[PDB]
Amino acid sequence: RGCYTRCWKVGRNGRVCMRVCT
Repeated sequence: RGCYTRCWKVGRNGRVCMRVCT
């Protein structure tokens, strides 16, 4: 168990960050 930070470029006007948990 645990969590980690994730990020990636999305669309064509900025990026997005997600917090995956596993």
